[PDB]
Amino acid sequence: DAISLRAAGPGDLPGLLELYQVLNPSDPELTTQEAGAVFAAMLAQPGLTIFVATENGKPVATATLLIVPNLTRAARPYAFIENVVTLEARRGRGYGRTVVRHAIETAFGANCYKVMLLTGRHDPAVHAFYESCGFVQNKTGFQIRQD
Amino acid sequence: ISLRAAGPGDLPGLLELYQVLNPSDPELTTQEAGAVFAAMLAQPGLTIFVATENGKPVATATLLIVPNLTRAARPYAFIENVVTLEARRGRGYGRTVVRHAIETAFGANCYKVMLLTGRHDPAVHAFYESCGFVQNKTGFQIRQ
Repeated sequence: DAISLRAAGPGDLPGLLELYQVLNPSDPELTTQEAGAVFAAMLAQPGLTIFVATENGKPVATATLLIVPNLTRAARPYAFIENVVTLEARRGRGYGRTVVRHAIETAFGANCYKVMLLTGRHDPAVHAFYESCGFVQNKTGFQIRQD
Repeated sequence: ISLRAAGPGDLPGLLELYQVLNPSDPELTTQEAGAVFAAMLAQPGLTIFVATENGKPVATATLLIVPNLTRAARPYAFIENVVTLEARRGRGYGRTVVRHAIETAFGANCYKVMLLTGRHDPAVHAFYESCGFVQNKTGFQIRQ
């Protein structure tokens, strides 16, 4: 079909790399070959799913869901959502909302008690976008980085 | 005072710690509950760290190292479920376990280590700043 939503798989790597280049324009442009080993590890990782929205078969948005086993809250898992990206060039078409909301729904279907997300974006429009996906800005994020 | 990854025997001690963390949570055996603990021990990239005092787990933090394609395909990490037994707080156990988790992540070439905590909690935020964390990510959550 013309518009779809699915988990990523083998052949999706080139398209995903293009999205991640949009996400971080200063990142080096990894080739499909350079990225193959980590992509395979991701596909093999228990509880990790990369979701894509596609338009005419091209990935146009993505979000990664991480479901984590857990002993708190009646031993119910929790989840994070990471590396969400959409395109300039598809702004306001809803593909980001589709993929993030799908990831949330997938986590809740897996009995996660909460889904969390951290964003470093300065842009209030990004924050509003996450609220429109059902997130509430009621947690405080912390980060430490290294070179 | 020793830092190590959790193992099969640590379930009661971890359950006690998690009960301290969330006093409202329903109790768990052993099992239950042994099934999930088994899943966590089996989960790739996940480590439950404990600080032990003469054998007994007195503090814990969970490290999640996640494979990733951005930033030249460097991994990143989350830290979760950080707690120290009340009687042992202020002795540096919590700081030590958190710092150990950060160092483990950085040793695996993670470019960042992140965590989410409750809003407007001055003691907790000062604690994380004291471990080297910067409050420069905006946190979102949805619950069911």
